[PDB]
Amino acid sequence: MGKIVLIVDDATNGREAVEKYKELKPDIVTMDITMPEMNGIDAIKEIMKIDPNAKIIVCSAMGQQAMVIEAIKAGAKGFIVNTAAVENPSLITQLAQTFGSQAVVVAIDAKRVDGEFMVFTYSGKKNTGILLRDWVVEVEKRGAGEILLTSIDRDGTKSGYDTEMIRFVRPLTTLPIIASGGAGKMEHFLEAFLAGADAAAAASVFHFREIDGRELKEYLKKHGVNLEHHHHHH
Repeated sequence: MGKIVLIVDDATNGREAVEKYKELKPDIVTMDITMPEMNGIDAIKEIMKIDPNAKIIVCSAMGQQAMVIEAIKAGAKGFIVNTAAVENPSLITQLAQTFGSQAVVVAIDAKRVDGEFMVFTYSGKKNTGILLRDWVVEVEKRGAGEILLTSIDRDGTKSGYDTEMIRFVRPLTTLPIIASGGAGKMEHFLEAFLAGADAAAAASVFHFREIDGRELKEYLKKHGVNLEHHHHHH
């Protein structure tokens, strides 16, 4: 509702992402480290210095346990899994028990196929056959901290978030839902929140100067949408 999430993939330099955090100033930042060449953990240190109270999330490659450890040392609070967690749900349960359920994020890239919601793995390239309904229920029971609802059909459209998928997922989970895909203008953000999303992620709209970060924050304020906190300005 009132949280902004920035997505920095391996294709963007860590220095660039840090500069964006200064101007935009989001609440949550997701950075990819599966390609060490980009100095992912180095950027994580930069985010902490600018705002040590930020929620940093790190995406690790399947099988890099020590990589997850380093990301935590950098000040990360949460870490993400996708195809690995789906193939072996036991990993999600173990991760919650060890570092706290709130630190494990289960990401699901989904599409509408055969008249039912179906999960896709491998960056949404290949269908698994697992139903979106059944997977979401399992993720909650496993102790997943949060769930990332990604719409592959809407990704890159920039014509509004997949409000259909958002509403459909909401009744099956009591976790925070991070909606990703379709974000092109301020109107799309407001729609996604009404659909029951807890936070909205956007990367393209910022890098290409499509939406103004500061004006976006003002928009949410005007509608009376904010988290339970105390405001003090002079």
